[PDB]
Amino acid sequence: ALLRILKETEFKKIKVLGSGAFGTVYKGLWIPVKIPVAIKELRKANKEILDEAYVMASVDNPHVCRLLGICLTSTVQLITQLMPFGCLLDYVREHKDNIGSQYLLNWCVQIAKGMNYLEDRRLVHRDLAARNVLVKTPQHVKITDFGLAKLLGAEEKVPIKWMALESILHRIYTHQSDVWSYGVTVWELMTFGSKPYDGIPASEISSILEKGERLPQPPICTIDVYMIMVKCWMIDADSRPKFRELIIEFSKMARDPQRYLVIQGDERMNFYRALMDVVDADEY
Ligand SMILES: Nc1ncnc(Nc2ccc3c(cnn3Cc3cccc(F)c3)c2)c1CNN1CCCCC1
Repeated sequence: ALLRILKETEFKKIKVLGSGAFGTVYKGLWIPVKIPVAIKELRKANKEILDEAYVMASVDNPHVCRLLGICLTSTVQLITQLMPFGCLLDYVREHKDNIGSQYLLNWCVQIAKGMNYLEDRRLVHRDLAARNVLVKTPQHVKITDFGLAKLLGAEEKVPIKWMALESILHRIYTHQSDVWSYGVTVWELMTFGSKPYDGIPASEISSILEKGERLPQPPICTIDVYMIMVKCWMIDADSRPKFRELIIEFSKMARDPQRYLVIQGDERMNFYRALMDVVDADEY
């Protein structure tokens, strides 16, 4: 079965990872052999959920997290493979001094590949952000949490600072609005985890965007890279780069990293063991 319906006794929530926007995520073990997993519990009609869930379990790309199972008790619990290194936002914030140009550019490539794959599956993420990119290994990141937004009425009567103008104003979500969010995610990485429009009230975001104001150029960014970001935030959705084009361009830059990102001491660059702690779901 592509989407395994797990019994409430097959898995167990041990520790709390964090409070998401759609529910609380726990760290746990899935005993079909104990498989380390992340379990998200959301805040019958479960057929729509099971249908939307199926899509989440049928994705097969190395840069996209896949849902492994679901438990429909009093609440809905989503089970997926645990990514021991946590989310990319916290990762860059914590290694702000040992992250080189090579790693940053490759993460941009990987995220673009994962998004292009979702685009091929006609799946709009609706909530791409560095917090929703997980680290399998420092050299391997993956996108997660796609689809949840829609499953909970995102485009029905909110991460405003990551949303495309048209999404804010008209609840219009497309692969091109995801490109906008990709632009912001890239900005979060290049600034080592800064908060976008920090201080600025969410209620005023649409206003400044219409005025042509945009997030500032990250210090390590050459104008070559910043331009890509700005293009992702053009009002005309169809004018924004396509994920296919972003893969090609960041891949180009990944071949000569120090030419596009200026990081002092680049050439020379807690630990999730005692943090997270059995066969890896990947091996299983
Ligand atoms: N370290 C991790 N390893 C694995 N998943 C994680 N989160 C996570 C994200 C989305 C999730 C689940 C379970 N269902 N869905 C929905 C879904 C949708 C699409 C594909 C798909 F596969 C899943 C779990 C974390 C994050 N832990 N962070 C650490 C920092 C504080 C906040 C919590």
